[PDB]
Amino acid sequence: MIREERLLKVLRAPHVSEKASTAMEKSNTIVLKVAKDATKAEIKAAVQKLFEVEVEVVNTLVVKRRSDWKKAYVTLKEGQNL
Repeated sequence: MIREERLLKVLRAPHVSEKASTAMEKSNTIVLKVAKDATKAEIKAAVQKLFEVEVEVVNTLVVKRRSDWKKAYVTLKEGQNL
């Protein structure tokens, strides 16, 4: 299933973009910069271990720019740290 060196690389940054603020304060959901491959199953596995929170669902999309950057919307349960 997992090898930790991959979880440490599957996430690349947090992402701040106004709808990223409204994703949290309205809809218990955090917005991330993830690997150019990744997959939703790995993105959930990375957040649930690095950030110690339960995850409900992960949805993904891309900026359509030269570096083809993968955004992830990770929805949490009820309470969160950051």
